[PDB]
Amino acid sequence: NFCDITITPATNRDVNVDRSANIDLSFTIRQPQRCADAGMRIKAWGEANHGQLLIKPQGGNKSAGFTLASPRFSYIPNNPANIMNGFVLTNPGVYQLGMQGSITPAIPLRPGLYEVVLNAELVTNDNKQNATAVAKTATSTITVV
Repeated sequence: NFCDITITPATNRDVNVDRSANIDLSFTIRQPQRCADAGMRIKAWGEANHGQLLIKPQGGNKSAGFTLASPRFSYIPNNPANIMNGFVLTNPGVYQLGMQGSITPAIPLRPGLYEVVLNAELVTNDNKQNATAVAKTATSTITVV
């Protein structure tokens, strides 16, 4: 009932973009309100060098992908935590990870379609090691021309 999980609409682009300019794309991972309040931590991760969020060519490697300029992380202010266990997590009482990146002029556009994936999971209730419960997935193709 009181659990919300979502990787938000800033996923995917329109038809095509040939601009080398700031195209800010704000992605989000939401976790169960009641489970967070139950003493459980939120899990969210992406594809960056630190597994946070990354835009990389479809069929390509994340190490060849393009960095999100300056990724920012927003959340529900209350009980935070350190980025460990292979992902970003807060303390119980919080269920939010807003990962907003920007495909910037820092990369000259020309490669084919990009893929952006965000993953979600609830830990601590199930197990608190690294990966154990329901991992959600959302991948979006960004058309760069």
